[PDB]
Amino acid sequence: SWEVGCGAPVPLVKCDENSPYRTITGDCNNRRSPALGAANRALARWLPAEYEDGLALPFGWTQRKTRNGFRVPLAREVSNKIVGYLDEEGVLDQNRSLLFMQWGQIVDHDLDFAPETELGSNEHSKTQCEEYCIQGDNCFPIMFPKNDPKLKTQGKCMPFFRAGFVCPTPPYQSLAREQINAVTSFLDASLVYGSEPSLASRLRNLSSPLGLMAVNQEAWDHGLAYLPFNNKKPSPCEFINTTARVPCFLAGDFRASEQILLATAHTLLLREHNRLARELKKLNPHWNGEKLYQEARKILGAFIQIITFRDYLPIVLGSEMQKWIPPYQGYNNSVDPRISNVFTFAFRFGHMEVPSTVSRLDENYQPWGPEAELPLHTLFFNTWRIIKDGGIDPLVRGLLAKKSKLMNQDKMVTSELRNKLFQPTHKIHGFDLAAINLQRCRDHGMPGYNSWRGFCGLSQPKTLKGLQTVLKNKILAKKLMDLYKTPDNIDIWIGGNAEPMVERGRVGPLLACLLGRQFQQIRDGDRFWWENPGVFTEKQRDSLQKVSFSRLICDNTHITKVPLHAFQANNYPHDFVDCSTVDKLDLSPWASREN
Ligand code: HEM
Ligand SMILES: *[C@@H]1O[C@H](CO)[C@@H](O[C@@H]2O[C@H](CO)[C@@H](O)[C@H](O)[C@H]2NC(C)=O)[C@H](O)[C@H]1NC(C)=O
Ligand SMILES: *[C@@H]1O[C@H](CO)[C@@H](O)[C@H](O)[C@H]1NC(C)=O
Ligand SMILES: *[C@@H]1O[C@H](CO)[C@@H](O)[C@H](O)[C@H]1NC(C)=O
Ligand SMILES: [Ca+2]
Ligand SMILES: [Zn+2]
Repeated sequence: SWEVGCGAPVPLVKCDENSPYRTITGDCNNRRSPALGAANRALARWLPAEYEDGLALPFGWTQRKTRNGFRVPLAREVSNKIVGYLDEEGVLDQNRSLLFMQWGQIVDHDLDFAPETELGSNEHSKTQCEEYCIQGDNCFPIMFPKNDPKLKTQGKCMPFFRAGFVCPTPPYQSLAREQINAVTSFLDASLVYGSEPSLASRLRNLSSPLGLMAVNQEAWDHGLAYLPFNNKKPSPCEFINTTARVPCFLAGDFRASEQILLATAHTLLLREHNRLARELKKLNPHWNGEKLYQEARKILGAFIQIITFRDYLPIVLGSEMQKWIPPYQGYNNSVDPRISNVFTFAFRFGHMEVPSTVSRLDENYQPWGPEAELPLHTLFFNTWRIIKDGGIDPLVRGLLAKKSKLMNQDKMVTSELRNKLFQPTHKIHGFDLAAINLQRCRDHGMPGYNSWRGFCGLSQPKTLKGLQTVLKNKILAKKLMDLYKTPDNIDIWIGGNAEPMVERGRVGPLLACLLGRQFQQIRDGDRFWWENPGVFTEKQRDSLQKVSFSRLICDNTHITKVPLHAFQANNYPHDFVDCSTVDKLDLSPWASREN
């Protein structure tokens, strides 16, 4: 045999079998294989990697090297010809609120992060990749096709750096390149608490013995907490407005400030931790700071699991929910809890749910000021519009009262993401998330569309007419065949997202299978699953059943009118109720009596 386990990075396996709490790293969840689902290990491979050279070079790397006898098309050409649209009229989801998109991003950030390799530390190819567009080592530029308007305004390419991989990064390894998942595979609120001990400690308030998370000491939201600032430079949140000079937030996850509504959701979760810790200190004044932090952390982890599996997944997977995620039957320590490489592209279905604008609404759910509605691209790495423009409440009202974009075969990804994406150290609102996703599919050695159809027990179309039948769309099938020449070569991100959505769902059959399998494993493979007997008491579980995003908003903002079903498209005032009528989380079952 060859390398049975290349785990030289993070070899520290020091497990307490008795602990009623998760580790921060995710180590020690599975007793027989304690690294399973831990952060900073390889993404799982459900199918073998597919590289040009068998090992590490992406398809599209070598101009002369075909995939199955055809050249792979430029990611940006696919983006332009298939993914782009002009007309935002009629593109909204009539039955999903903007919170539906935003929770997807939150769950995805809890589960997976494959950060770009660190070879740009005092290196030219940081700006040289950008400046000269020369492919090599970790520089894998997204080249513009001849007719691209960006060729006219932005030079020859968009910079792109290859993802980090296991058995460290600049030299070779044991057969095929395996990308890293930097966060815990468990649905465990690692995006609030961190997946590394250093960060996890930095986020905590170790001054008081109250188990609190650190809060901003420079700004308040009408007396409610902000995340602390990340005081490190250069800051993209300062870069986008050097007058306001408001830094990015420091959260459990590196990406928290990528856009204003993600920063908003991270703010609600932090507030909820501190709220729970204060309630628990009342019930149990004898609990020290560590106990308070762990108990509140464990409740917030359960909150995220319940909203996700009870409220979110059913309205993503539709008819496919029951097929892939049956009712819970307890912890199965034979299940692989690791996030798969392909899942990290499957869950980018959210890219097609992001609409072109964000609104701030007032207490009557009416436009907040004269520029209430803003273009999404102005809100990438934007914290100043929170600190200096009315705090999170107006944005939270927009998350409730405004709609997700609907996935449309003729209108896939808004130009706000497809032409105006901002990336840190890049200085322009000029990147293309769709092109980045296609390039990253290839970076990660993804098997093509038909390999995944076969994995999912679905038909593998070989001809234009077969692709038309699967996509229920003759013009989309023709564009994909003109670019890819065979459905075997269609990148998984675009192939999965091209399929028409399942009934009562928001993804097609291929994505429902890949997502459904992953979420089944996330639940069944987790020793700390909230509903696993022993994790919580039966009385605690009865209290936890009553959690809602609506109550989270009521408890952690000055919003007093909320819908009961926050993921549905809700209109004010008909679909909104007073917070008074909304079930609370009853923490009385956490009262701990020794005497
Ligand atoms: C305005 C909203 C959003 C922005 C600005 C955004 C931006 C990005 C960026 C820049 C990446 C990295 C691309 C790469 O380097 O390969 C990414 C990755 C990703 N996005 Fe989004 N995204 C948004 C919404 C969402 C939503 C709604 C979902 C899910 C429902 C989602 C799921 C993901 C996933 C799973 C990844 C891969 C994470 C990893 O393993 O590294 N995104 N996003
Ligand atoms: C950068 O941030 C500043 C600081 O908020 C923005 O200025 C505000 O700008 C408008 C003028 O268009 C005023 O009506 C507001 O009342 C200002 N507030 C303050 C405190 O100055 C500015 O618009 C931002 N610029 C960019 C390009 O984002
Ligand atoms: C820590 O909590 C104490 C106790 O309330 C508070 O006064 C202090 O501001 C907190 N510090 C941070 C950084 O949150
Ligand atoms: C536990 O997981 C294994 C591997 O997926 C599977 O064979 C078995 O059916 C599972 N156990 C139960 C009780 O479902
Ligand atoms: Ca996690
Ligand atoms: Zn207020």
